[PDB]
Amino acid sequence: HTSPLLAPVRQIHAFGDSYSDNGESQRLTREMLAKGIAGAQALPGEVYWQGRWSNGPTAVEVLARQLGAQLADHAVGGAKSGADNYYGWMSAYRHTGLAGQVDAYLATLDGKPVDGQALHFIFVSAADFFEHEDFAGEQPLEQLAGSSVANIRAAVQRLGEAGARRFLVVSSTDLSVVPAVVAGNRVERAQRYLQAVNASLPIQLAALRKTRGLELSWFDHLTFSRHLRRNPARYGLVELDAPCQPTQPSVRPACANPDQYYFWDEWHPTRRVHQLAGEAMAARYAR
Ligand SMILES: CC(=O)SCC[N+](C)(C)C
Repeated sequence: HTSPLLAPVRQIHAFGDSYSDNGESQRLTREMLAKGIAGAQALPGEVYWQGRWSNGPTAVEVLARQLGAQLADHAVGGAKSGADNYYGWMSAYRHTGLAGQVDAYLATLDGKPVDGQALHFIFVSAADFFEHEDFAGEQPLEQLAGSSVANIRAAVQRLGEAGARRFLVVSSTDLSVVPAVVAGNRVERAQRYLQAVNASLPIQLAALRKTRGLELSWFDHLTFSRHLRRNPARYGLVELDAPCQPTQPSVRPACANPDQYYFWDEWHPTRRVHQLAGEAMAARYAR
Protein backbone atom coordinates (compact mmCIF):
# COMPACT_ATOMS: atom_id res chain seq x y z
CA HIS A 1 0.00 0.00 0.00
CA THR A 2 1.33 3.54 -0.93
CA SER A 3 1.95 6.06 1.92
CA PRO A 4 0.65 9.69 2.02
CA LEU A 5 2.09 12.03 -0.62
CA LEU A 6 4.69 14.51 0.64
CA ALA A 7 3.83 18.20 1.04
CA PRO A 8 3.91 20.48 -2.01
CA VAL A 9 7.11 22.08 -3.30
CA ARG A 10 7.44 25.72 -4.39
CA GLN A 11 11.25 26.01 -4.66
CA ILE A 12 13.91 23.48 -5.75
CA HIS A 13 17.66 23.88 -5.28
CA ALA A 14 19.25 21.29 -7.59
CA PHE A 15 22.79 19.94 -7.20
CA GLY A 16 24.33 17.49 -9.63
CA ASP A 17 25.89 16.70 -12.95
CA SER A 18 25.06 16.60 -16.70
CA TYR A 19 21.82 14.68 -15.91
CA SER A 20 20.49 17.93 -14.24
CA ASP A 21 22.54 20.94 -15.59
CA ASN A 22 20.27 23.53 -17.27
CA GLY A 23 23.01 25.94 -18.41
CA GLU A 24 25.77 26.20 -15.74
CA SER A 25 28.51 24.23 -17.64
CA GLN A 26 27.79 26.46 -20.67
CA ARG A 27 27.97 29.69 -18.62
CA LEU A 28 31.10 28.56 -16.70
CA THR A 29 33.02 27.27 -19.75
CA ARG A 30 32.31 30.55 -21.65
CA GLU A 31 33.76 32.39 -18.60
CA MET A 32 36.81 30.05 -18.51
CA LEU A 33 37.39 30.44 -22.31
CA ALA A 34 37.19 34.29 -21.94
CA LYS A 35 39.81 34.12 -19.15
CA GLY A 36 42.10 31.79 -21.20
CA ILE A 37 41.99 28.93 -18.64
CA ALA A 38 44.39 26.21 -19.93
CA GLY A 39 42.54 23.24 -21.52
CA ALA A 40 39.07 24.88 -21.46
CA GLN A 41 36.50 23.70 -24.03
CA ALA A 42 32.97 24.98 -24.77
CA LEU A 43 30.56 22.56 -23.06
CA PRO A 44 28.28 20.93 -23.74
CA GLY A 45 28.84 21.83 -27.40
CA GLU A 46 26.87 22.52 -30.56
CA VAL A 47 24.64 19.38 -30.86
CA TYR A 48 22.85 20.12 -27.54
CA TRP A 49 19.69 22.08 -26.67
CA GLN A 50 20.26 25.49 -24.96
CA GLY A 51 23.27 24.31 -22.84
CA ARG A 52 21.53 21.14 -21.57
CA TRP A 53 23.49 17.90 -22.13
CA SER A 54 20.44 16.56 -24.07
CA ASN A 55 17.93 17.68 -26.74
CA GLY A 56 15.62 19.27 -24.17
CA PRO A 57 14.92 19.94 -20.44
CA THR A 58 16.52 17.68 -17.80
CA ALA A 59 14.52 15.59 -15.35
CA VAL A 60 14.75 18.18 -12.55
CA GLU A 61 13.38 20.90 -14.89
CA VAL A 62 10.36 18.65 -15.64
CA LEU A 63 10.01 17.85 -11.87
CA ALA A 64 9.85 21.60 -11.08
CA ARG A 65 7.15 22.10 -13.81
CA GLN A 66 5.16 19.12 -12.50
CA LEU A 67 5.24 20.33 -8.88
CA GLY A 68 4.62 24.06 -9.57
CA ALA A 69 8.08 24.96 -8.23
CA GLN A 70 10.71 27.55 -9.13
CA LEU A 71 14.11 25.95 -9.90
CA ALA A 72 17.62 27.16 -8.96
CA ASP A 73 19.74 24.59 -10.81
CA HIS A 74 23.35 24.59 -9.50
CA ALA A 75 24.24 21.35 -11.37
CA VAL A 76 27.32 21.38 -13.64
CA GLY A 77 28.01 18.84 -16.37
CA GLY A 78 30.95 16.61 -15.32
CA ALA A 79 30.36 17.25 -11.55
CA LYS A 80 31.77 14.54 -9.29
CA SER A 81 30.35 13.76 -5.83
CA GLY A 82 33.31 15.54 -4.20
CA ALA A 83 34.81 18.99 -4.91
CA ASP A 84 35.86 18.71 -8.59
CA ASN A 85 34.80 17.75 -12.11
CA TYR A 86 35.47 15.06 -14.73
CA TYR A 87 37.08 18.07 -16.54
CA GLY A 88 40.18 18.47 -14.41
CA TRP A 89 41.04 21.79 -16.05
CA MET A 90 37.99 23.49 -14.37
CA SER A 91 39.50 23.21 -10.80
CA ALA A 92 41.85 26.22 -11.55
CA TYR A 93 38.75 28.49 -11.89
CA ARG A 94 35.96 26.81 -9.80
CA HIS A 95 35.26 23.65 -7.69
CA THR A 96 32.15 22.42 -9.57
CA GLY A 97 31.64 19.03 -7.92
CA LEU A 98 28.66 18.51 -5.56
CA ALA A 99 30.78 19.67 -2.57
CA GLY A 100 31.72 22.86 -4.48
CA GLN A 101 28.10 23.51 -5.51
CA VAL A 102 27.03 23.18 -1.84
CA ASP A 103 29.80 25.57 -0.70
CA ALA A 104 28.80 28.14 -3.36
CA TYR A 105 25.08 27.87 -2.47
CA LEU A 106 25.78 28.38 1.28
CA ALA A 107 28.25 31.26 0.55
CA THR A 108 25.70 33.17 -1.65
CA LEU A 109 22.76 33.25 0.80
CA ASP A 110 23.51 37.02 1.36
CA GLY A 111 22.48 37.10 5.08
CA LYS A 112 19.29 35.05 4.41
CA PRO A 113 18.47 31.73 6.11
CA VAL A 114 18.24 28.54 4.04
CA ASP A 115 14.60 28.10 2.96
CA GLY A 116 13.42 25.16 5.13
CA GLN A 117 10.49 24.60 2.71
CA ALA A 118 12.74 24.33 -0.38
CA LEU A 119 13.44 20.87 -1.85
CA HIS A 120 17.20 20.19 -2.05
CA PHE A 121 17.57 17.85 -5.05
CA ILE A 122 20.84 15.86 -5.37
CA PHE A 123 21.68 13.77 -8.47
CA VAL A 124 25.36 12.83 -8.80
CA SER A 125 27.89 10.01 -9.08
CA ALA A 126 28.06 9.04 -12.80
CA ALA A 127 31.08 11.33 -13.36
CA ASP A 128 32.97 9.58 -10.51
CA PHE A 129 32.67 6.35 -12.55
CA PHE A 130 33.34 7.90 -16.01
CA GLU A 131 36.47 9.69 -14.63
CA HIS A 132 37.73 6.45 -12.97
CA GLU A 133 37.25 4.43 -16.22
CA ASP A 134 38.46 7.05 -18.73
CA PHE A 135 41.66 8.04 -16.81
CA ALA A 136 42.54 4.63 -15.17
CA GLY A 137 41.74 5.40 -11.50
CA GLU A 138 43.48 2.82 -9.23
CA GLN A 139 40.78 2.70 -6.44
CA PRO A 140 38.92 -0.64 -6.65
CA LEU A 141 35.30 0.09 -7.76
CA GLU A 142 33.96 -0.92 -4.29
CA GLN A 143 36.16 1.84 -2.72
CA LEU A 144 35.09 4.35 -5.45
CA ALA A 145 31.42 3.57 -4.66
CA GLY A 146 32.08 4.01 -0.92
CA SER A 147 33.64 7.44 -1.62
CA SER A 148 30.65 8.45 -3.82
CA VAL A 149 28.23 7.42 -1.00
CA ALA A 150 30.28 9.23 1.68
CA ASN A 151 30.44 12.38 -0.47
CA ILE A 152 26.66 12.48 -1.07
CA ARG A 153 25.91 11.79 2.63
CA ALA A 154 28.36 14.61 3.58
CA ALA A 155 26.52 16.99 1.17
CA VAL A 156 23.11 16.24 2.73
CA GLN A 157 24.64 16.60 6.23
CA ARG A 158 26.23 20.01 5.35
CA LEU A 159 23.02 21.35 3.71
CA GLY A 160 21.02 20.15 6.75
CA GLU A 161 23.59 21.74 9.12
CA ALA A 162 22.89 25.11 7.39
CA GLY A 163 19.07 24.72 7.70
CA ALA A 164 17.87 22.54 4.78
CA ARG A 165 15.07 20.17 5.85
CA ARG A 166 13.73 18.66 2.59
CA PHE A 167 15.70 16.48 0.16
CA LEU A 168 15.21 14.31 -2.91
CA VAL A 169 18.28 12.17 -3.64
CA VAL A 170 18.50 10.27 -6.92
CA SER A 171 20.17 6.85 -7.08
CA SER A 172 22.87 5.94 -9.55
CA THR A 173 21.41 5.62 -13.03
CA ASP A 174 21.88 2.39 -14.97
CA LEU A 175 25.42 3.14 -16.10
CA SER A 176 25.58 -0.46 -17.45
CA VAL A 177 23.39 0.46 -20.54
CA VAL A 178 25.09 3.80 -21.33
CA PRO A 179 26.29 3.50 -24.97
CA ALA A 180 29.85 4.69 -24.06
CA VAL A 181 30.06 1.98 -21.36
CA VAL A 182 28.85 -0.72 -23.80
CA ALA A 183 31.40 0.53 -26.40
CA GLY A 184 34.14 0.48 -23.70
CA ASN A 185 33.26 -3.17 -22.85
CA ARG A 186 32.69 -1.97 -19.24
CA VAL A 187 29.14 -3.31 -18.59
CA GLU A 188 30.18 -5.55 -15.62
CA ARG A 189 32.25 -2.73 -14.02
CA ALA A 190 29.26 -0.36 -14.28
CA GLN A 191 26.91 -3.00 -12.82
CA ARG A 192 29.25 -3.56 -9.84
CA TYR A 193 29.73 0.21 -9.16
CA LEU A 194 26.02 1.17 -9.45
CA GLN A 195 24.92 -1.80 -7.30
CA ALA A 196 27.38 -0.81 -4.55
CA VAL A 197 26.21 2.84 -4.56
CA ASN A 198 22.50 1.93 -4.70
CA ALA A 199 22.67 -0.67 -1.87
CA SER A 200 24.65 1.60 0.55
CA LEU A 201 23.41 5.16 -0.15
CA PRO A 202 19.74 4.75 0.89
CA ILE A 203 20.91 3.06 4.14
CA GLN A 204 23.15 6.02 4.95
CA LEU A 205 20.43 8.57 4.00
CA ALA A 206 17.78 6.81 6.12
CA ALA A 207 20.08 7.07 9.21
CA LEU A 208 20.73 10.78 8.51
CA ARG A 209 17.01 11.50 7.80
CA LYS A 210 16.13 10.08 11.27
CA THR A 211 18.97 11.79 13.16
CA ARG A 212 18.35 15.29 11.71
CA GLY A 213 14.54 15.13 11.34
CA LEU A 214 14.68 15.54 7.56
CA GLU A 215 12.08 14.87 4.88
CA LEU A 216 14.29 12.84 2.53
CA SER A 217 12.93 10.99 -0.51
CA TRP A 218 15.00 8.44 -2.47
CA PHE A 219 14.34 8.09 -6.22
CA ASP A 220 15.46 4.71 -7.63
CA HIS A 221 16.40 5.68 -11.20
CA LEU A 222 17.53 2.07 -11.88
CA THR A 223 14.02 0.65 -11.13
CA PHE A 224 12.58 3.50 -13.29
CA SER A 225 14.86 2.76 -16.30
CA ARG A 226 14.45 -1.03 -16.03
CA HIS A 227 10.64 -0.59 -16.29
CA LEU A 228 10.95 1.78 -19.33
CA ARG A 229 13.44 -0.47 -21.14
CA ARG A 230 11.43 -3.69 -20.50
CA ASN A 231 8.16 -2.08 -21.86
CA PRO A 232 9.42 0.60 -24.36
CA ALA A 233 6.35 0.60 -26.68
CA ARG A 234 4.07 1.57 -23.71
CA TYR A 235 6.16 4.83 -23.58
CA GLY A 236 6.55 5.25 -27.37
CA LEU A 237 10.26 4.35 -27.29
CA VAL A 238 11.71 2.32 -30.19
CA GLU A 239 15.54 2.56 -29.99
CA LEU A 240 17.09 1.83 -26.57
CA ASP A 241 20.80 1.54 -27.47
CA ALA A 242 21.85 3.75 -30.43
CA PRO A 243 22.43 7.42 -29.68
CA CYS A 244 20.03 9.73 -31.61
CA GLN A 245 23.01 12.21 -31.96
CA PRO A 246 26.31 10.28 -32.39
CA THR A 247 29.40 12.25 -31.21
CA GLN A 248 32.10 9.43 -31.06
CA PRO A 249 34.45 9.12 -32.72
CA SER A 250 32.89 12.13 -34.54
CA VAL A 251 29.62 14.10 -34.82
CA ARG A 252 27.09 12.61 -37.32
CA PRO A 253 23.59 13.88 -38.29
CA ALA A 254 20.85 13.32 -35.61
CA CYS A 255 18.04 10.75 -36.02
CA ALA A 256 14.66 12.05 -37.34
CA ASN A 257 12.45 10.71 -34.46
CA PRO A 258 14.32 11.73 -31.21
CA ASP A 259 11.24 11.17 -28.98
CA GLN A 260 11.46 7.41 -29.85
CA TYR A 261 15.13 7.25 -28.62
CA TYR A 262 16.36 6.55 -25.09
CA PHE A 263 19.83 8.07 -25.59
CA TRP A 264 20.65 11.48 -27.07
CA ASP A 265 24.48 11.02 -27.17
CA GLU A 266 26.73 8.19 -25.85
CA TRP A 267 26.19 9.18 -22.13
CA HIS A 268 22.95 11.20 -21.81
CA PRO A 269 19.23 10.42 -22.19
CA THR A 270 16.91 12.25 -24.55
CA ARG A 271 14.37 14.88 -23.53
CA ARG A 272 11.71 12.12 -23.71
CA VAL A 273 13.46 10.03 -21.04
CA HIS A 274 14.16 13.15 -18.92
CA GLN A 275 10.39 13.92 -19.15
CA LEU A 276 9.37 10.43 -17.97
CA ALA A 277 12.04 10.59 -15.20
CA GLY A 278 10.84 14.01 -13.98
CA GLU A 279 7.20 12.80 -13.96
CA ALA A 280 8.29 9.69 -11.96
CA MET A 281 10.21 11.84 -9.48
CA ALA A 282 7.15 14.11 -9.01
CA ALA A 283 4.98 11.06 -8.04
CA ARG A 284 5.94 11.21 -4.30
CA TYR A 285 4.71 14.86 -3.89
CA ALA A 286 1.30 16.58 -3.87
CA ARG A 287 1.00 19.40 -6.47
C1 LIG B 1 27.23 12.55 -15.79
C2 LIG B 1 28.11 13.69 -16.19
O1 LIG B 1 28.19 14.76 -15.65
S1 LIG B 1 29.02 13.28 -17.50
C3 LIG B 1 29.16 14.39 -18.85
C4 LIG B 1 29.87 13.48 -19.89
N1 LIG B 1 31.24 13.05 -19.57
C5 LIG B 1 31.34 11.89 -18.69
C6 LIG B 1 31.95 12.63 -20.81
C7 LIG B 1 31.92 14.14 -18.88
